[PDB]
Amino acid sequence: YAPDARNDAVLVYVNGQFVPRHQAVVSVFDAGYVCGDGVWEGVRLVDGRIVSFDAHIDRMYEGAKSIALDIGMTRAQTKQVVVDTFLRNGMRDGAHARLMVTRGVKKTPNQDPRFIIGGATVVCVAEHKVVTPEAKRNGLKLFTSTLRCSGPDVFDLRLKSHSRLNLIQALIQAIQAGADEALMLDPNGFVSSCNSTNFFAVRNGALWTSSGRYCFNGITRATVVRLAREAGIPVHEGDFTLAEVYAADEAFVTGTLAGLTPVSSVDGRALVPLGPLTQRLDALYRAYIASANEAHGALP
Amino acid sequence: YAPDARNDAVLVYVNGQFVPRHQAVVSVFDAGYVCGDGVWEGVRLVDGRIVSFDAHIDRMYEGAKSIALDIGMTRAQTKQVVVDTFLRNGMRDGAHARLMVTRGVKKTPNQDPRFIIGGATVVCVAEHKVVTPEAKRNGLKLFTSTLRCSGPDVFDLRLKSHSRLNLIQALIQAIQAGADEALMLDPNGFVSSCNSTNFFAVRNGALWTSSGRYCFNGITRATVVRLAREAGIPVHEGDFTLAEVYAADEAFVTGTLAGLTPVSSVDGRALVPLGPLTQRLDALYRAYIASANEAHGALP
Amino acid sequence: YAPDARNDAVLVYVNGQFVPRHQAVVSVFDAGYVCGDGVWEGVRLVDGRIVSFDAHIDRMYEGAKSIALDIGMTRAQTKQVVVDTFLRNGMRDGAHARLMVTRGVKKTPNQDPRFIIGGATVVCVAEHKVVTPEAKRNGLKLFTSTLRCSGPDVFDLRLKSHSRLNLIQALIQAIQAGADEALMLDPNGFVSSCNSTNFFAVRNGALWTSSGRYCFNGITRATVVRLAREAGIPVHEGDFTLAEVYAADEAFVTGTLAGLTPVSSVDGRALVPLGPLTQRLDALYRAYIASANEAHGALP
Amino acid sequence: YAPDARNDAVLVYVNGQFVPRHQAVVSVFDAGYVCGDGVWEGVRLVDGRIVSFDAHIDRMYEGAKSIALDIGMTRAQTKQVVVDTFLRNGMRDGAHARLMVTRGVKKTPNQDPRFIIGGATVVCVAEHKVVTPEAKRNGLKLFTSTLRCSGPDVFDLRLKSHSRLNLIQALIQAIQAGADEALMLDPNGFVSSCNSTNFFAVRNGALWTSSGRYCFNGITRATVVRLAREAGIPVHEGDFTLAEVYAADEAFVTGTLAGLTPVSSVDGRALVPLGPLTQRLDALYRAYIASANEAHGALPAA
Amino acid sequence: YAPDARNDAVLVYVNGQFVPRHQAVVSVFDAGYVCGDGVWEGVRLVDGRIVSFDAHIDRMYEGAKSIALDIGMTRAQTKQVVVDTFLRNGMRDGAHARLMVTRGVKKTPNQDPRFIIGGATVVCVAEHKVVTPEAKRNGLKLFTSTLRCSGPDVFDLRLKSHSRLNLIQALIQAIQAGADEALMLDPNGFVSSCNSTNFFAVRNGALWTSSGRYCFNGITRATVVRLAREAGIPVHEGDFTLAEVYAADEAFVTGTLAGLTPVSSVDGRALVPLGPLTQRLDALYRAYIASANEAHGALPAA
Amino acid sequence: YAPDARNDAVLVYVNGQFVPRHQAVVSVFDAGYVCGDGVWEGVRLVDGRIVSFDAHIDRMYEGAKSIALDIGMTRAQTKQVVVDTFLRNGMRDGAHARLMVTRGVKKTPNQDPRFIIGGATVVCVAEHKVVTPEAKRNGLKLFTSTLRCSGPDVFDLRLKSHSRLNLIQALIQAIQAGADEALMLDPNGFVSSCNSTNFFAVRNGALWTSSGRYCFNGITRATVVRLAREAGIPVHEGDFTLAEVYAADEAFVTGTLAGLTPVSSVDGRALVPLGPLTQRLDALYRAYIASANEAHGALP
Repeated sequence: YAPDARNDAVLVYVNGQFVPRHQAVVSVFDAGYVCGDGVWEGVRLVDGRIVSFDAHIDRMYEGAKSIALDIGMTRAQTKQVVVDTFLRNGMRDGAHARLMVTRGVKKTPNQDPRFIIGGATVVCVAEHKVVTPEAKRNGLKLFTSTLRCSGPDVFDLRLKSHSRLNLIQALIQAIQAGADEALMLDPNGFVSSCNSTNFFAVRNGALWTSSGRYCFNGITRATVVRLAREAGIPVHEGDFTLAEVYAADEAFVTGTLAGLTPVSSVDGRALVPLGPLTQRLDALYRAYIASANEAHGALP
Repeated sequence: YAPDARNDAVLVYVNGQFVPRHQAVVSVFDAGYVCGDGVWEGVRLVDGRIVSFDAHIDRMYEGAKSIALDIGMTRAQTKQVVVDTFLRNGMRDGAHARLMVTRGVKKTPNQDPRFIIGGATVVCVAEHKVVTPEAKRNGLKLFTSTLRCSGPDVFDLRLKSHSRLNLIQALIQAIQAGADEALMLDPNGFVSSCNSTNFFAVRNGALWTSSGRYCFNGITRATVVRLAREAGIPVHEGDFTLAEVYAADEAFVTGTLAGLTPVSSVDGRALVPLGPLTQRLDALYRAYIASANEAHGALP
Repeated sequence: YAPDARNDAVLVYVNGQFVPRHQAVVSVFDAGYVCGDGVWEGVRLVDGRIVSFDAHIDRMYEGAKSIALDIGMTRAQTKQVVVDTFLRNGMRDGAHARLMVTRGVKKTPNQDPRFIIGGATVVCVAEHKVVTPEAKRNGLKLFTSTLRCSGPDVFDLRLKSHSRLNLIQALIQAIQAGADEALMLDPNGFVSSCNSTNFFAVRNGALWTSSGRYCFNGITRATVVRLAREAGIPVHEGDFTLAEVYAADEAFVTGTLAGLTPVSSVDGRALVPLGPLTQRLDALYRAYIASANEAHGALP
Repeated sequence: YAPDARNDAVLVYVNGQFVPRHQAVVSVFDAGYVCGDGVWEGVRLVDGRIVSFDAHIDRMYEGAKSIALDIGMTRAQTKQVVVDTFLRNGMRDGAHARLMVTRGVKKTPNQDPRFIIGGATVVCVAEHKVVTPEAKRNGLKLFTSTLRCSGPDVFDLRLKSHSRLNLIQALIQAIQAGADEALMLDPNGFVSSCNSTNFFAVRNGALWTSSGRYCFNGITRATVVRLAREAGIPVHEGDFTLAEVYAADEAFVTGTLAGLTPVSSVDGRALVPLGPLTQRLDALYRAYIASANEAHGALPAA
Repeated sequence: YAPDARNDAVLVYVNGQFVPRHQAVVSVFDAGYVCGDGVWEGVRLVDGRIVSFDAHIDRMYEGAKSIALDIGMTRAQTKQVVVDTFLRNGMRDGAHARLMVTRGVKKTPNQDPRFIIGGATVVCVAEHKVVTPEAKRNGLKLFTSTLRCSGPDVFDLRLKSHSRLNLIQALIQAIQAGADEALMLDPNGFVSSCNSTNFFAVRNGALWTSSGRYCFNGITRATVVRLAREAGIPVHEGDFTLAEVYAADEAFVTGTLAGLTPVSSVDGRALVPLGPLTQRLDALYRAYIASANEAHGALPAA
Repeated sequence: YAPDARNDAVLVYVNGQFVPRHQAVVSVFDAGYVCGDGVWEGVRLVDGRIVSFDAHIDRMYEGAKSIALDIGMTRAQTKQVVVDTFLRNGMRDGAHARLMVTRGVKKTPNQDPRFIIGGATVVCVAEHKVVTPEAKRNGLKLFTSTLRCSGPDVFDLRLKSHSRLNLIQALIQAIQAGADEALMLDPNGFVSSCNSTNFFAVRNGALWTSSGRYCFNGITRATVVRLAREAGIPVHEGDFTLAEVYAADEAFVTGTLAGLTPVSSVDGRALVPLGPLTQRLDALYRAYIASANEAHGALP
């Protein structure tokens, strides 16, 4: 994400006030800081539209619901927080907002979610975040961590939460292998996802990606699958192995921030970055997020 | 933990400064708040000695090491932070300190642990925390959550971390069952631990507790096992079932904060709280933490 | 399922004879009583027709086959036992028959299935069983037990057997949570079924239910899936989580006895009982069981 | 268990009454028949003593407790049921009693354990059951079933219950392999137990048996381990494999009914039945069950 | 595979040379012999065509790629090895070639795949292998081994490798049960495959086979599924149980060597061999392998 | 293991004959080459004694027994093959023999073990193999592969077999991470062993190593455990984690070929090679293998 001096003077939304980023703060009694106890969303602003905005806010509401966290706001109010954060920083384009809603402040740090004073802590950081396509062109080195995605009875990886050491530990190992991102296997040993992005492989003209049973169900992921199906591109959504990845023609990772990022290697096995099907899906994706489809909520 | 107006005016240690608790804050760019990315310790102050102090600080150093987090301080400096926090609030007794060390502030929120400006964020909250023995006498209702302790390849539960939604989710379900705390099973179905405390059962004069393979290895836990062995009390450290708990004579939970807290029921099956062996071990425990054993680091 | 004094004088089929309910008995040497060793079926009589009758009898024959149990009767003879049980109690409507076929009497209690004198014990209990729709309207509290559905290499839950402590133990825990029925997870942590009924959730106008890989594949379940597809309702058969359940709009359970029973809560998270799609499917189901249909067996 | 015509006329205890075996019956509404919903115990009478009697009754009370089943009786009363069953059939020796306590009768068959009329159904079948030591000498063929012991969160195998299709299905497969009993693996693939007995192997003059974390913790099992430790026979309670079994010098199975029964093969691999250590442990066991030990309950000389 | 004296004098391809079968040899330093470290393929010659030839060669190249093994040859060259082996033995029909490519010779036996002198060892054994349809008619006894298919993070069973003790051990147990082949379960307990062939069951006029997530994805398997779908025979690729197998009307196993082989029993439960749907699929398969389809590679009329 | 031109002219034992290394061959019909179907042993010759010789031969006999492979030889005859291989190459010291017994030649390649003509193929390769202690001093980089040790119902890793792609695949990944050897986890996630050697860690003056339930139970491993207990060093055989490894003071790997080899890093976390306890145990081991001891077999 290619740097920008405007990032240094962005205003941050904190419980209704707009604060210089150097002074944007939360209490050391906040459930987020203490316990990792909240949910969050990343949404990208493209030519005056927030990409998949309503989808992201639905997901936030579902994730909060799953950990019995009261956002303290209607869907409309939650969206206006994001809209006002972009507006306050004069952003219409090339911008990314992180919306963080943590459970709130506690009289004393504990795990019990009932003992909360006020309501949810709401933070929105909006920044200038444009991927310089030298990063697109070279792509990512992936290493398959020894650390596994969890089953939902242990920790549901569909939740976009403030408790992220599970993923960070996978990343640390991949970095120590000389890589940029971690590929993770599911509890059965099949390819699941990456530590911060979803994972796709390309094999004989077809797009392969996990079931999503044991990883984050990214909106970029679901859009890319949808565009592929709509374009008549065969999709295999289900169980595949490292052997199938190693013999793949192409691969890429997805997320709101980078979009489609090519993979140049997995476990040291080279893949041509920006193969022909990655390019085709990339074209479809960028067309979709830059279009007047109102899945992309219009900025006031 | 029976309330105290002195709690409202405690000074909090934050990166070297002492701050009123109403104004003790960390950046919304801090790895703790964003990612749940740090380690912590609770230590109890008893008659001018910090209980098991050196043990807790060793554990912190090991946990930080496991997630490649630089505390940025020697063991001596880390202890002086705690000592000075107690000292600054005029505490010699009936006090508990939470020491929180999060990875630090980032230019932009991400998972990558390398992109850190300055070093570790260090917070120490010291409070007046005395359990009113009406809480001892009645004990806790436990419910066995459907949510499981993880294996170490998924998320090592020996780590005392800022990523706690795994445990909090277990708690939420136990509360909805009408209970106070959650009992958790290991991935094989055997009794592991509670969501915020360790778990013991008593059967025919013997103390039963998990292997600790799949839960937090509490210092209170290890002290209680040690005192029991030293007193000739038979200990079974290993795999046991809910059936064995349900047929138990007594049970209790351990942690720095409450010490030994009796259990009055598990899954609705009554147990006499403060049975005769809980009382005996409780006597030994309190004697140990109030003694001039220098495992209890002496306050300057 | 709301009382009727005719229940006290029903005749029970026992190995070819019809016996007063207070005198209907099996030997203490019977494999059913000793070992839980048999299969059973519940079939409902509606307006002169046995609902899905041949489906139930095929299932019985497959289940018996799986545990190498010789029913001792043709499909025709098995059906006539049920038909004659209804007939003997003058039942045309609002009645339920339990058909129990246990392995038989043994010289001595053991598990060896070959040491059997005579054939299968065959019992049929028919009762007057109408759900008073105040039970429909208020619905069930569900609690997700810590006890799991098994895989087929442990014990295949497709079998409708006399060995039911696996399910009853899940129920006992849910009752102690203040609930009416137990929701059960599969060995991978995904929602599977209830202890005595199959489980559906409703989310965004679609119906969600397990794969059935790890639970009882109820005929009511399969009928409701078919009716939903018939009526243009999207159906998602597969792996879903407690998070997805907790965010659902409606939920209900299925079985021959109650039909569709709404769910009022799961793990303490409230759901409005008799939501709009539960109503719709309930209407379709009742129409189906009261129609002439070739799936239904005619009473003479 | 080598046959005896007296078995045909034994009286059976059924809720306080003593009934001819041809007429010993339970209601078709009983949770035992319907749901497999009860616990049971087998106890052996040897020379006027019920072997390990209080241990069996403790186990019953714990197992009942685990499925929230009220036996309806004190430990004393439960024992008298067994004692009276032996007494009523004039049995002083060479006899086995199966005590079955099911949850009771229900107004309608369901799973809900609350809706019970009366109390527990209590049945006690006592029979003349003496193993003719030609059965000892030849021993059992074992086959390792594909069907697995469960973990405790699925179904705890320490419970001696009326729900036995889990074990029966393992047996069915072993019989179809030409064997007499099923060996079962635990969820991790280590040797656990047999479908109706516990399992021991002998290797390098030491005794090997499972941890018991994933199988029935037999009283015969616990006695054999204790006698071995008392006698300086090395005993290893823990995880071992089929490879270790296949290389073993001897093996045997334990249970109240047969005592120690030698194994003649596992998965087709021959083992000499009644090897030297099986014999030695067998001698110790029989001496123990024929002793005046206060683990054994006195039968009245009545 | 019903015998033929010509098998005794076949020439074997060994790194470019054609050698009498009595003298076809590899070094004791070869990774294949030492470590089980190679991939292989079986291909069948039918009326001048190598059945599914390019599919087998694709699979080999993927499997080699998965264990970072350099075959040392283009796809073209690899095919010519097979073609020349058939040609050298004057085989136009009724013949099977096993192509074995092991990692090569090492200066010293170790696991490290880098320290290799020369390239891959390439062996091709072609034999006369025609199944006498008395073997078709009677079919196979299956026993479900206690030994399990692995997940891909333990050992991926899609790889056709020189490390086969995992499958052989399942076979050993099934033979000791009186059977001919082993049925294996997946890590979750569902039916996966057989130790040397894929597994199908027939139930209510539909064909059932595993997902293939936990077993060898046979080309015969994939062909049979495709022919069934093409013909409007319902096919269910997914998880099913032993209970479903035991209640099945028919079953069969697939592989390049035998084609479709009926099953006469599973765990002692009899199945009529060559049931009506097995026959129909068998007819379709034989027609397919005897067709001019561009899936099949031409053998020179040389 | 540092080169010697005598290796080029060693004679190899092949079914009773002694053959030049360049001409030592097995049939392409041999179960070893085709199927990986055999067992092997490495034994080291030190100052006229074969280290732990009878232990290795007992192990071979047990492994063969487990896969129903008839060695075709008494223990005495098996040993004489090794002894004669050493003798024929004039080796008294600094030599290693690999004894390979594969199932034999088959009429046709298949997996069925009964279709064997003649008996076991027996091969013995003896070489001059001295570790130049610059290899000792620098030690090994370890990477924890994503590929797991199996349980015994999948494939028992106590067996020293000719089917080694399970271990080699773990190695390939570790090499691609920039490491020398692979650390492997057990099916529960705990540290098990290395791909070709056993694994120890040192923490606070104690030695830690796996239970051996899920890996090769090396003779060097058992010797080092025994020497440690002999020398008053606490030994912890059981389940431990990557976190515990990462915080360790030292680590090393064991095997007949190298003896004790220090570890310089695990997953990129540095460990000082030849720490004080590794040195101590290394001294004890070398003393042991150079002593007269009854465990050692005398060369004639």
